[PDB]
Amino acid sequence: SVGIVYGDQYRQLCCSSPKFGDRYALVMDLINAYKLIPELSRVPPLQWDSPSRMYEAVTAFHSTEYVDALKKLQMLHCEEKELTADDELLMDSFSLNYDCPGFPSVFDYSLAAVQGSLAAASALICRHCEVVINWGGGWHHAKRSEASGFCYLNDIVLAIHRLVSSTRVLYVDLDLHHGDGVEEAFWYSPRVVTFSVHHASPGFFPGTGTWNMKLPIFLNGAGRGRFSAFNLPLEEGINDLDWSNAIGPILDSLNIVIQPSYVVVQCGADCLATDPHRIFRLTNFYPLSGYLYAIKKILSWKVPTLILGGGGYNFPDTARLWTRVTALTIEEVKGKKMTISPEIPEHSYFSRYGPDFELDIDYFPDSIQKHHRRILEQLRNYADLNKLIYDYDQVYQLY
Ligand SMILES: O=C(NO)c1ccc(Cl)c(NC(=O)c2cccc3ccsc23)c1
Ligand SMILES: [K+]
Ligand SMILES: [K+]
Ligand SMILES: [Zn+2]
Repeated sequence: SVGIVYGDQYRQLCCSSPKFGDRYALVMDLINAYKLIPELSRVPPLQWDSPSRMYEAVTAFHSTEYVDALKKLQMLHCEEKELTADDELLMDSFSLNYDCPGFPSVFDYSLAAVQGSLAAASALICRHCEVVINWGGGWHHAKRSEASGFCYLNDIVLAIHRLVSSTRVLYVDLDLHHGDGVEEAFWYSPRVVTFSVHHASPGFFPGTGTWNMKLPIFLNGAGRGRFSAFNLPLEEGINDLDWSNAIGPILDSLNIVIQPSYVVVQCGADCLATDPHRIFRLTNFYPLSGYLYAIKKILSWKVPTLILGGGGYNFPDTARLWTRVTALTIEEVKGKKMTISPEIPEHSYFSRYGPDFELDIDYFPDSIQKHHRRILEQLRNYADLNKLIYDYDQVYQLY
């Protein structure tokens, strides 16, 4: 089946942050408004038998001191008094500040995404689901002891750790931003191949995933993980077709050579032409959306796959995209036509889809060849180092 992570408390917690507001509610309520819920298997978020068991799960990646600090941040933001200077310094030492502020539910909110994506991994492992979706997860910037980019706990790393320890995993990051936290976690691990496509330019967050600044070279992993971290930085303005042609052959070659046991896809929606970032020009169009082209290709591999959320700051349009991603997954996996009306159905958040109330977003539409050459050589090097065999010319022909 196709699983999807939701529940009543989970929804309250995913909607409890200042930055992402009620986005999760719009997403799940649009999927429900389109009558997709009866097609899907609800995956309940994971819950633990003790604080010690929760800490054991979370500190598989994060340091205990960082988890302790994130929990203290929540407790302090649940009292009226201001923080002491010592507590400000403590939070500064974990970057729990500026773009990663505290709020009264910051730990419960961050932990919830971990609970969802770990439960999603488990459903794939025990083969209850062939694909699982978690639109409350995808927080790819969080590091072992550092919050970053409004990501406080890295649910993706923790899910991938569960999958690999249950084996090779292919991680695909479609967000506008470089998936640096996941890349870094698995920098020395050849069994987790990471691939991020993103915008990169001077001063643009987080700054990695591109030529490294001697002449600038492309770092790609280290130790036994050399060649195992892949990146495709793109300049602004790219449309559906060109983004699709940019990553299509890379994805297909990665599946052919890696032969992964699991695929984890981060599907951050901030590449949409209508996102307030206004960098890329992707759509949710479905006759083609770069997102739907990528997800359809990945699902055609028939590999157990985790689909996560991530960025996306135009909430109605992020719901518009992820609702189509969800319908496509049902169609590809179950083999069962999904007929979505081009008009937003009436439901609690119908008014947020003004003024036209259509499912299509309100948008009217050499450097990549060099990257493909570089990426082909890296995949060959990765295959060489890891004693994987594959038709070189059949792979080279994909590009
Ligand atoms: O998604 C991220 N990583 O995958 C990510 C990480 C850090 C930041 Cl700073 C942003 N974006 C904004 O904070 C933002 C920028 C431009 C306009 C607007 C409107 C609402 S938020 C926003 C994104
Ligand atoms: K990305
Ligand atoms: K890696
Ligand atoms: Zn992003």
